[PDB]
Amino acid sequence: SRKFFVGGNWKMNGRKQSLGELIGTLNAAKVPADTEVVCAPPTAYIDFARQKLDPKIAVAAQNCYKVTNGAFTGEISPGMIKDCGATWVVLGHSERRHVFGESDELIGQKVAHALAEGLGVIACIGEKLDEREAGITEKVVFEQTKVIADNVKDWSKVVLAYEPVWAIGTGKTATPQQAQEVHEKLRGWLKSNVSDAVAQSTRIIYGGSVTGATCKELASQPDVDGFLVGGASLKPEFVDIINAKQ
Amino acid sequence: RKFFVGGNWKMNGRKQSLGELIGTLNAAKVPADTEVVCAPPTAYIDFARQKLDPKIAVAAQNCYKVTNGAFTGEISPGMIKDCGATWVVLGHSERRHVFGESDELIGQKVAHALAEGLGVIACIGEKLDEREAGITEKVVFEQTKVIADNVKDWSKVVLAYEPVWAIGTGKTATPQQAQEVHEKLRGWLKSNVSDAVAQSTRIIYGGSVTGATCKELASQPDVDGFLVGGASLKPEFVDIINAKQ
Repeated sequence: SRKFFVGGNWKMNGRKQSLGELIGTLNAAKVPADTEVVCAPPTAYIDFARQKLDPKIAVAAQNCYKVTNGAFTGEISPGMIKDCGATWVVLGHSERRHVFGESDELIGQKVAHALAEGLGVIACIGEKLDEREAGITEKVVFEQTKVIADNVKDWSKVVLAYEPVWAIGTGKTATPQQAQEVHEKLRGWLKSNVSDAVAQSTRIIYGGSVTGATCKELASQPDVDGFLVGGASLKPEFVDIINAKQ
Repeated sequence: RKFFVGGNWKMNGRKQSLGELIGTLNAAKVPADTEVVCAPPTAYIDFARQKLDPKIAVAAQNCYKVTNGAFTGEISPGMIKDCGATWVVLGHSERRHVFGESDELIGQKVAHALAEGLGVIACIGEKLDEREAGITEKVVFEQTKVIADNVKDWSKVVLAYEPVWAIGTGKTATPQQAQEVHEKLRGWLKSNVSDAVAQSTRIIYGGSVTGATCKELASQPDVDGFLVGGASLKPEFVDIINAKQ
């Protein structure tokens, strides 16, 4: 009875006008009473988006730092995110890990701090192509999930997101079968290393390529509890994805 | 060279405290000969620009090097301008040292911000080990070199010297020591752009600036203003604004 969860990661896109249009479209959409929807704007627009979005849709920050205030030019804290009316933060996103070199240790510390501060956390994991081709998928994602888990003391406030980085912009593609395969392994990890209750209740969402044409087959997979949508989150197609269980 | 006072709020404040600070700043009579800029946390650029009197400019504390893209957690110069900010701080010691931002990356950010019509406060400075090893000039020159390459119009760029060697290290910079580096920096420039540019480029001091020290620092020949840290969050900022009065 895990509630379907659909997150929209806008990444580094949009301005007040275009994001205004996006928000208008989302406000007009009728969201199924069974679905939790979250939008993650660029950091400059967290406040803007929260003011314009219907309260039915939650706002997430795309990143944060690991202390409440300090000499960290260019960063923001969970306290600031909460203060802007946002209730989630995305942490450990593949782009943070692999373009900006954020370490597993750092990600763990951010998870610990965000949760301590009462923010919800969408914690991202996933293996690169070199890791997939080496058949080291499980090893990588388990190592990443372990660090997240060691820094969580209330799982009701976290959602795990699997990003098949190996498929995104490298050459390969992910099928609903291999998505389900990883999700099933992840939930088994939670059962084995955390608890039965945490395994049953924790939403594990898919963060690979998701289109209106592929979201139904993906959402019907037993251990896929929703999506963290990239590019399609900027377009009307996002609404189709919200209705993947319909 | 118009006196330039920037306040770097760093990762501090919330709507309530920042609203009160803005109230105090709005009430301040800003000197006609002083250009004042505040750099709020990224989440608050929009908020700050809305609340601040137009007499004070707003800066982002960082940006990335393309207009839009798959860069979760970043913002572009286009977004910064869209929020009404007119400057970005680039190459801050905290970005360089805590977040491992390379000189190359900083240079590309400078080029992009300038191309997109933003002004840039470009930060440089040596650490204690480099100072002690006698490599102040090598370090600061390499950093400035990578910046200059990405500037083909100095009109919209301010250089900020941060004595990183004096931050929590047990050493402090004297006004004389500040003046000494500012002179060397300008000398690196004057030879390398024009007499008009090294003569026109503002080099601001990013070390410890307070009400007690700002007057003496502002009086140094090659010191064109400040990039203020902690005092920027306090009424003390107004005394620093008043440094040349």
